[PDB]
This record gives sequence, C-alpha cells and structure tokens, in this order.
Amino acid sequence: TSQVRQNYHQDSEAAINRQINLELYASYVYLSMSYYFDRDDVALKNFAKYFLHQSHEEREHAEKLMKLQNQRGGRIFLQDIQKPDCDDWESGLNAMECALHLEKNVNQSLLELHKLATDKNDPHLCDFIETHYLNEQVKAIKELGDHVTNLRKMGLMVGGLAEYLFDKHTLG
Amino acid sequence: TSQVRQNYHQDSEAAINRQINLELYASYVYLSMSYYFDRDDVALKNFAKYFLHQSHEEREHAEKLMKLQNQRGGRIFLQDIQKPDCDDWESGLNAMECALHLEKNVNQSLLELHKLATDKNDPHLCDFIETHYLNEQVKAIKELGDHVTNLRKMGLMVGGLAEYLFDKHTLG
Amino acid sequence: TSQVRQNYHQDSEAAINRQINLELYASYVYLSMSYYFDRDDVALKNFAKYFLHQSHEEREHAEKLMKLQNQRGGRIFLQDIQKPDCDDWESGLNAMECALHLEKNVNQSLLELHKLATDKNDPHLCDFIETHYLNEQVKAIKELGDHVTNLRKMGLMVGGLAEYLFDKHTLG
Amino acid sequence: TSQVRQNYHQDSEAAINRQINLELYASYVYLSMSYYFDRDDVALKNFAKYFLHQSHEEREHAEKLMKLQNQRGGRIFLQDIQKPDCDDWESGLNAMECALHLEKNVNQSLLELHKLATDKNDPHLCDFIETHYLNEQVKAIKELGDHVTNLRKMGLMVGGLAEYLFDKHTLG
Amino acid sequence: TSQVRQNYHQDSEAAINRQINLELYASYVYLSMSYYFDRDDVALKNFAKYFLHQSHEEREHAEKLMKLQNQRGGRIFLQDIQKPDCDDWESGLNAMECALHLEKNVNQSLLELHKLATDKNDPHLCDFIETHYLNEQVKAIKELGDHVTNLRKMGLMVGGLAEYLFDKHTLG
Amino acid sequence: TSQVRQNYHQDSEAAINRQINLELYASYVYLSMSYYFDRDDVALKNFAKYFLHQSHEEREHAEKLMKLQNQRGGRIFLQDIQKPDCDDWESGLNAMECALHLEKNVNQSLLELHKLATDKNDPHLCDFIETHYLNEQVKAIKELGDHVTNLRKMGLMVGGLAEYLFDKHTLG
Repeated sequence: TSQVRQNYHQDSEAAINRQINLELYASYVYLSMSYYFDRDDVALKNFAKYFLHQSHEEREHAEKLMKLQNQRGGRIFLQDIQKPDCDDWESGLNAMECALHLEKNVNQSLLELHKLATDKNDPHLCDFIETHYLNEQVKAIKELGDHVTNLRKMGLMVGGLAEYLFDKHTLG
Repeated sequence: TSQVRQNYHQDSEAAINRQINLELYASYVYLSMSYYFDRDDVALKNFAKYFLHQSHEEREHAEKLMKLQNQRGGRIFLQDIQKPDCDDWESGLNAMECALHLEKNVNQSLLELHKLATDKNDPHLCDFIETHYLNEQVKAIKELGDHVTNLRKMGLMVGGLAEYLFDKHTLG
Repeated sequence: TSQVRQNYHQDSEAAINRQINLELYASYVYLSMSYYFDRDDVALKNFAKYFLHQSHEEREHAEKLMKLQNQRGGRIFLQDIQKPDCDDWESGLNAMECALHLEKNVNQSLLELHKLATDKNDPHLCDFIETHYLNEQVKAIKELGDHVTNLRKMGLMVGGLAEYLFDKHTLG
Repeated sequence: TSQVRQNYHQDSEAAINRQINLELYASYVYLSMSYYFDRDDVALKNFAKYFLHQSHEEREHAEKLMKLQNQRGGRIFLQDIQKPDCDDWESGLNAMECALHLEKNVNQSLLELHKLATDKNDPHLCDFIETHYLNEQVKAIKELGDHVTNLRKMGLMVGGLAEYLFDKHTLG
Repeated sequence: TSQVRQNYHQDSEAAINRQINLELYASYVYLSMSYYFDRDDVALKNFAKYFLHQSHEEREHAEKLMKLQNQRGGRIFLQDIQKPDCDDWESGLNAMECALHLEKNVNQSLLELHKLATDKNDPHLCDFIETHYLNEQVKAIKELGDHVTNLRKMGLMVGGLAEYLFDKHTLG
Repeated sequence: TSQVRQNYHQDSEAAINRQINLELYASYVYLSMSYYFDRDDVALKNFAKYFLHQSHEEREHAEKLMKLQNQRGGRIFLQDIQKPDCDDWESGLNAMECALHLEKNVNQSLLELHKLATDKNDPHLCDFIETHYLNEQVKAIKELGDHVTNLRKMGLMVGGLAEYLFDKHTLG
C-alpha cells in the first residue's frame, strides 16, 4: 500500500493501466499510418503531417494518464504494444475511415473507464476523464467524420486528384 | 399616443412591425442552414461560416428596425417566429438557390414597405429603407446569384468535388 | 444513423432540441424587453443595454447547443419561437423580476436535462452541461437577485428616481 | 529561554499572545460581515469589498505580531478563534457601528498593551506598537467615524436609497 | 426562503457551513506551523514560507466556499476555529507528515461532501467540488508525499543537514 | 519493387526495420523509468525530467530511421514492442547503470548495422549512420558513465542524500 492512496480502487488502478496500453497502441497505429503516406508510392505530405501529429498527442494522452496513476498512489505496469493490423493502409480514405474506427474504439474503452469510476465512486477520476479525454475524443471523432464524407463525396471518377486536392487544401 | 410621433402613419407602423417578423424569419432559416452544413455528413465548414454570417446580419437588420420604430413613437408588437419549412437542405446549390428565393422575398416586402410609405407619404422612413435595406439587399441578391451560377458551371459529372473547391476558394 | 454517433440516446437527442427552443425563446424575451426600455416613455438606455447583452448570449447558448448536437451525431429539428407573454413590461423592477423568474425556469430545464443524461450513462453531455451552462446559469440568477433586491430596497416611493440612478450606477 | 531573548518579560510575552487572538478575532468578524453583503437580499458589492479588505489587514496585523514574537524569543501559544456574536448584521449602518465599536475595543486593548510595556521597561515593544499599530488604529477609528455619520445624516427616511448611493460613491 | 435558491438541499447547505470551518481549521494549523519554523531555534526560512503560503490558499479555498453558499441562497453560519492540537511541531518532516495527515482529512471531507451532493442530486455543486477542490487536494497530497519521502531518504545519521539542504534546494 | 530504389539491398531493408524496433524499445524503457522516478516512493523531479527527455528522442531517432527507409525505397514492417523486464527500477544508480547497459547494447547493434552497409557496399547508408547516430551514441554512453561514477563515488556512505543532491545539481 502507498502513502498517497485515498479512495482509489483496486480495480480502477488496473483499469487505467490497460487504457495506458490502449492509447500507446493507437499512437503506434498513427505513426504506422503516417510513415505510410510519406512513401514514394503515395506521396501525400500533409496526410503524414496529420497522422504524425495525431500520434504525438496520443503519446501525450498516454503520458498524462501515467501521471494520474502516480498522482493517486497507484503503480504503473507497462505491457507490450501490439503492431497495427494493417501494414499497408490501401487508400487515403481507408486510412481515415480506419482511424475513425480506432478512436471510436478508444472512446468506447474510455466510457467504460468512466462508468467504472462512476461506480467505485471516485469523483476525482471521473472529473479527470471528463475534462481531459472525453470531449477531446468526441471533437476528434467529429473531425475524422467530416474528412471521410468530404473524401467520399468526391467519389469517384477522378478520385486520385480528389485525395490530392484534399491533402493540399484541408490539411494545409 | 406618444410625445415623439410626428407624421408616422397608423399603418406604416403595422407594416414595420410585420417587416420585423420577416427579418427574424430569415435569421432563423440561416441558422437552420448554417448548422446543416455543420453536419458530419455534409461537412462544408465554409458554407456554414457563410450562412451563419448572414443569420447575424439579417438579425441586426431586424433590430435596426426596432430602433426605428421606437424612434418615431410607434410601438413594437412582436409575433411568433415561424420555423423554416425545411429541415434537410440536401446540397450546397439547393441551399444557395433556396436562400436566393428568400432574399427576393425580403426585397419584395421591403419594396412594398417603401411604397406604403410613399403613399402615406412619410419622406423620412423611405430614406431609412433605401439607405439601410435596399442596396444592402441588391448587393445580397447579386452575391447570391453569382454563387449559384458558379456551382452550376461545375455541373454534371464530378459535382461533389465541385461543392468542395467552391467551399475552399470562394468562401475562404 | 450517423457515422460519428456513439453513446448518444434518442432521448438525449430530443431533449436538447426542446432545450434549444428554450434558449431561443429566452433571448427573444430579452430582446422584447431591451427595445421596451428604448421607448421615449421609459427611456432607460442602460436597462436597454443590459437586456440586449442578455439576449445576445442565450443565442450564443443556443448555437453552442446546436453545434454540440452535430458533434455527437444527432440532427437538429427546429421549431417555432413563440412570442413573449408580455408586450409591456410595466416597470424596471417588474422587468427584472420576470427575468429572474425566466432563468429559474431555464435552469430546471438544464437540471432535468442533466439528470436525463446522468441516467442514460452519457458522462460527456453532463460535463458539457456542467462546464458550459450550469455554473454560468447560477451566476445569472445570483446577479438577477442582486439587481431585483437593490431596486426593491430604495424604491419605497421616492418614486421613479430610484430607477434612474440604478441605471446610471450599477448598469453603466 | 532563548539565545535571542533579552529584556523580554514573561508578562509582555503572554500579553501579545492574548493580542494575537484579538486581531484574528476581528479579522474573522470583518470577514463574517463581508460576505453578509454578498447575500442576494442585501446585495452591496462594495460594502462586501470594504470589510473584506479590513479582514485582510487585521489578520496581516496578526502575523506582524507573531513575527515579532519569534524576533524577541517568545513562543506563540495559539487559542481558538470565536464565532462572532452576530450572524446577521441587520443594516449597513448597523454594520458600520459594530465595526467602529470593535476597533475601539481593539484599541483599548492596544493601549493597555502599550502601558504594560512602558511599565515592564520595554522600549522596543512600545515603538513596535506605536509605529505599526497605534496611529493606523486611530486613522481607522476616524474613518469608521465618518461613514457612520454619513449614513446617519442621509438616512432620514429616504431609507434604503441612502445606503445604495453610499456604497457607490464613498466605497467605490 | 430566498429568491435565488433552486435545487439546494438544506442538508447540503448544512454541510458546506461545516466544510467552511474545516479549511479555516486547515489554515489555522498552517499558520501555527509556519510561524513555528520562524523561531530562532528551528530557523528554516523556506519551510516558514511554505506553510504560510498553504495557510493562505486554504483561507482562499475557504472564502470561495462562502461565495458558493450565497450564490445558491443558502446562508453562512460561522463557527469557532478550534486550536491546532499541536504546539511544537518538533521537526521538519514531523510537520510535513502531520500536514499530509491533514489534507487527506480535508480530501476525505470533500469526498463525503461530493457524494452527499450526488444523493441530493445537485449537479452544480459537484462540478464546483471537483473543479475547485478535489484535483486541488490530490495535487496537494502528492506534493506532501514527495517531500515526506525525500526528507526520509536523507534520514538516519547526519540529518538536520537534511532539513537544511531540503529547505535550500527544494523549497527555494 | 520501388521506383526510387537504387543500391539498397534486401538485407539492409530488413536490417533498418529491426533497428527501428530496438530504439522504440529503448524509448519504451525510458518512459517506464521516468515515471518510476515520479512516484511518491522515489520523488526525484529531475531524474524524470532526464529520462523522459531521452525517451522523447529515441523516438525522434526512430522516426529519423523510418524517414530514411522511405527515402531509399524500402518498406517499413513494424512489429510489437516488448515491455522492459523491469517494472520497478530500484535505486537511481541502478537505473543509470541499467540505461548505460541499454545504449551500450544498441550501439553494438548500431555498429553491426554500419558494418553490414560497408560490406554490402552502400556508401550513403553508412554516412547516414555515421552522421546521425554513431557520435550521438558515444556522447550518450559518455554522459551515462559520468553520472554513474559521480553517483557511485559520492554515495559511498551516507546515501540517499547523495542521490538527492545529485538530482538537484547535475540534472538542473
């Protein structure tokens, strides 16, 4: 037992650990995507700029959770990071409709973090999850949804220009 | 009965009261449109920025009329602000033409307002209407007209890309 | 059903739409008061200024709610905004006791809305309601209580003079 | 006994400990008034501001004594700080006459202190109270004097209106 | 009755008055500690600066609670400030352990406060408690914790060199 | 095969990929250490500041490697990151003896990478490895060794204080 721990459940410490692993997997996924778009066979610089920046703040999301662990007196237990499923993300829209599938999955996983803390009656943990993660995660989910409908809407016929112009104008 | 009233007809009042309702109607529909393009399945952030700007300045057209009514001694009697008969504005061209149909409607009611004032023979109010509304509205209509024909020239095949580029370059 | 939607109940969707009608209604009411004090037979420019400022950011409250909806994947369904129950607000004390009575009622809407979200397990809507409206709303009822109470204490019937000075010194 | 203690009587050591409780008492009482006018049924923002600054200063008189205690080698012995005899201060005039009554009681206590030190042969302790406390305390008591007289003179049955204006022009 | 009160239980009003006493209690013990370290036989300047600063922000925590009672229509009933049970805090880490023991006590008092408010279904008071107090209190407890361990890992033989160096490098 | 590729062997394609995994491992190892030192049972602000900085730049090092693969026409194949064997890094000296052990291993894998490029006769890859890594590696092993001998030397007896002062003076 720690010297700082106070109303911090046995279950909720083990829980945010998993969440730590989650958003690291996700930043890993993001740089796997971002260095795919800098390939000489896709060459969409601003896409890469976009997915790398998304990756860099999911590592920030991960670190901020790691502080909260230390702040509440719990103890961090690192776990391995699994490689993203895809190694080649096909198109530029598949990448965006696949990123949307991912942060919708962490948001899922973020809501169960909340309702666990809502039921082991940890008000602090719940304020932390509302302010720092939940509206950021919805605002993100909104940004990726806009991107896919804007891409799909230029579908198709010219298409390869569609994603080109999209890269230069919407991520530039 | 009033201290300030002087040559302010019993029905140039009833008309200005009505004209106020119209400009509140137009501001409502513009908010209806502006948050329609703010949808994740429509996702044209500059169309939204555009109609939201019209929603404000038609509203400040409306409160500029309320000012004037108090100024001549007639008294505002507000009415209900009916709902836009549309919920789904389908596309970006439909929105602009259906908007253009509206500004022709406020201009035709503003022109009737002028003549009612030329026939209850109030020199002052007609300068007020031509100064603040008429050239404002023909400016408006020509600006609505150009946009409409440009979206049309980007017609037929393609199209969804059309709406996009117009969003980036004519509303940026 | 929309791409972004995740943990957004059809009951919290209808509820915010009812709540948007509320805040547009309220701003309309403040607008009706604001040009009431612009009359030459009441003539309190700073009462006019004050309620006009209140009108301008229940509209900013209404948009913040409409945008919040697009963000969670719901769709907006606008309704008519009805006329305020009064055309003549009688006094400056009467005006502020009807304002206080109004934001006490918008509050029960905000509180039932918050308890509608607390028992459909949507933590995000609650923080949005907690952060952006709930304390914003009791800072208003408190201010309205202050102003109601100052007008009542001095009044007695030193007469209208009470009201003039209040305009100059607390509302200037 | 300290290495620093030198010509510091055990009788004037206990007396300054008694004097610390007093100024902490007065600060608590001034704080108790300060939020009295923060109530919505009293609503004098600047009465609240005024007494809030006064509590912020006798409590800063209090550490000036506790610092002085360690400087002369004595040892502080803290006691409880008592609930003010009054929870509802009735008036703005009533407030300013218990405020005057208290600083007169703090003074009698400061003057009794100065004669304990001039007669236990402490030249230093007397300048300390002369320089830092005595004339500040008469400039308070005189100013508690004006305000009471100003409130009384105009309180002549115009009533609550007298109080509002005093808040704005003498405490602004 | 009170003309702002809206969804504020008399039991949640009884509780904050209770809580107001605590942080006035907390500030009182900090003033007892910091002026203990201002003694010529303990003489740790930055320790004295530290608890004096804590004594302030708890007194600022406390008077912010009083503002919340008035905005909601519940009325402050001040109580006595009982004296800290310690007079000689012995040591530099005895004083810190004993503080860490205290802020866990206020943090437990605020968590009971937060959940009595979750039971009388007060959405507003909970956002006030988590945003203004809980994360404040866990930031504090973790800060009391690091210092406690660092003063310990400098323990055993030498020591006091410990207190001195820690005063100079971690609190300077 | 790739449009850009020229004098880039399939053995060095697999080789750089492997090396990528390594330094993300080291990057993983470094955060894991740094949030060990932010614990209330270690409480060394600046050790964390230092290990978090190193974890932040082995990932900079790793992304630099991934850009070069895209630069030369090979294709990145990411794999999983194994958790550091340690979860608790013991002392601050053990931690730096263990970091020194870590970068001395990647240097050895980094020079093995270099001698594969001089034997598959690829000048550019060796320049890339010479300029960007190999001296950065020695400047790194030199600094960790400096820290280790400063820590050993100094805490030969009365320790913990040793490690405390080292945190404040060499990592500030």
